[PDB]
Amino acid sequence: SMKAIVVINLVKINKKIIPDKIYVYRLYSIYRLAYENVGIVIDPENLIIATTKELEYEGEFIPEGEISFSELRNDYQSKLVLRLLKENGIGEYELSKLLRKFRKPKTFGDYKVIPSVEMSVIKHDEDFYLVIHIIHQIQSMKTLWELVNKDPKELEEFLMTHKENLMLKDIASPLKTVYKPCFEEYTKKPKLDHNQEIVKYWYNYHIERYWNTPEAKLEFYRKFGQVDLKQPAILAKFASKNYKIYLLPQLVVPTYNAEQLAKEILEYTKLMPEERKELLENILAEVDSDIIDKSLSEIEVEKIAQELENKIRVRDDKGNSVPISQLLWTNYSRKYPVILPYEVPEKFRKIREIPMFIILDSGLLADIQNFATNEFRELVKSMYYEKVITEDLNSDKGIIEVVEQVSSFMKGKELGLAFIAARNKLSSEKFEEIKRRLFNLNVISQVVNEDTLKNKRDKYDRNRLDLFVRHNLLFQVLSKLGVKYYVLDYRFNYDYIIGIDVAPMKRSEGYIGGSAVMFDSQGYIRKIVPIKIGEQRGESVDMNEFFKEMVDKFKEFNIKLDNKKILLLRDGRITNNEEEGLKYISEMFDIEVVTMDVIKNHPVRAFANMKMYFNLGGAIYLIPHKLKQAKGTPIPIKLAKKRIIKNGKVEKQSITRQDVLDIFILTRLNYGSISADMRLPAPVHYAHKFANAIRNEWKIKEEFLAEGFLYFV
Repeated sequence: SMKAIVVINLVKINKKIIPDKIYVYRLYSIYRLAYENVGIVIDPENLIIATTKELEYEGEFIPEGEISFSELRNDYQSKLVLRLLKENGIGEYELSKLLRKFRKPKTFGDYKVIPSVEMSVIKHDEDFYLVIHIIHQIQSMKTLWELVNKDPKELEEFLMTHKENLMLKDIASPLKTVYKPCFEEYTKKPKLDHNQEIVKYWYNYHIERYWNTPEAKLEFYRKFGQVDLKQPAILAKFASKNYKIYLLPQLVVPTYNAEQLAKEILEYTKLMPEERKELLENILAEVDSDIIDKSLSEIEVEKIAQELENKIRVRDDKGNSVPISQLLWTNYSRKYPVILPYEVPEKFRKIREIPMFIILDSGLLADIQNFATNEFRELVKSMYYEKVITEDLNSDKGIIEVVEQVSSFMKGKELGLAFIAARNKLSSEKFEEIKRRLFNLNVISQVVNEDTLKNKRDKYDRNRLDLFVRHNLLFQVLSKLGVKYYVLDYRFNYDYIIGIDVAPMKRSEGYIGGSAVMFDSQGYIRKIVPIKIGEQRGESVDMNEFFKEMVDKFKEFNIKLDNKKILLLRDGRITNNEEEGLKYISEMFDIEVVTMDVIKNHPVRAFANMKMYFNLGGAIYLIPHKLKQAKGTPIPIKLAKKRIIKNGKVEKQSITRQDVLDIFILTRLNYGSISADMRLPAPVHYAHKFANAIRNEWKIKEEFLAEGFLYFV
């Protein structure tokens, strides 16, 4: 509706920081060289660096003469300023220390939460601003070897389960270098080696090279103890940035980027808008430099109308239509609400019966178990516009028994449904395993955990789940079956909106390069597809082949893209290779391709909890929704470098209010997912979920995927 002024985590930089003279040069590393000479890297390819000091290099190089700050493209101007700020004592190291004077590290169990600041420079129009963003690292205070109780057959299990986010810090090194453990390509098997020679060698290596003194040696042995030959070596690589290094679990600790991922921890890392604001002001007061302003910048933003919140609606079997946003005599019954779909996969027309499974975690108290089955019984009834299984879902043996019992009742059946009540304690892995295995049996499942069961009860009937939750449970199940249970009072100015995800994996007669999810201009998901690709030549995915297969695959699925207008999106920035690949598919098929960078991982924060969007540095930041329950500061989606591709030609465009509206709508298609945390446009979000399921061994039922069944979500 109206505009508003909000404080953001940027502070104006004084122009007196701009360097008088810049020196261009053409040829440890080139990045470190540029850095040591108080400069940056211009052309990573042609090894072109720009320095503000007299280049000192005992190697070959040709000075490309001097240059002025005005000639550098914006990106490099900001990068050069970032480096200059560091020279005045304003860097992540210094300011992270200042932050910890106010927000101290805190330990939970064996883990320590470490606050620090991530810094960058943004050029708004003619000015430069320093972005100071508070983040957190989660570091084990126990070595990986100690964490797994020195058991080889527990260590490998650890690596596999935390594979996606686990990093390992070599605390036995003065550089505390961080690594990423290597894995058996296309698998979850970590690359380990029980060769005692490897272990002895690298263990001794640390001592010889870093603590070669009686005193340092003593401390080393006090801290890590003698070499444990029973531990295998971990093949890994640098986390920063092809080399591969060996690590000893006895000398490394697991580390995690909090923002990239328990309960008590999660809390501590979530900072309310006012807390971040204050902490930043504290750091600013402690910074004894005039090179940057002393207060945080404010910016005028555009609010988003409450009306744009009611464009998605559902209806009952009568004639009532209400938008997703939630006395009568019948309000006493446990009957679930009635939802009348706008579209139902034609598949259900033929289907005979649909077996119904109620899976109860034996760990749940009897009364919780009874509550759940009664909730599920009513959910299935409304589901229509029974086998009860009780086992120890927190044990591998219980899960195996469930699958066996269900497979036995599903033979000769086309589709089944499983409603699962489980304790909150189950690992993410066990939940995923349960769901994937049931699906191999053509059984779609819906999980309701103990937390929802105990804390979301209707105020007027404690033996009934909340009305809000009930609607969303019904929405979730319906979406898993490809049902168009809602209608969008909006039309996208595109033929199709497509989300893609690039993640190489190998499957039985497949070798898949990624996925793609398609929605029509009406806001309905229609097709979900894997993107088969041949073996890669160079260390890079051939996007021309990728997109060509995307188009051909959709055709196999009954949708021809050539001659149409589509919005194509991915998680993050559109790479040069992806643009080429898109120019390729544009000319070859006469596809008018509109695309842009959709960035969820950036450091910019607006200290207000409300829906809005604003232009900063040429990019648009959009907060799709405010935090209604959880603690924390909203994370904006960053939109930038929009472009149009016609007949193989690229024309850089400008982001419009309409574009922000589209992204906004696409972000509101969460399909019942309680606790709206989907920070990405639905097409992209689901593409990523599908790519994940394929990498996790989920069966690929093209029959279901062709009707938009989100069964893996």
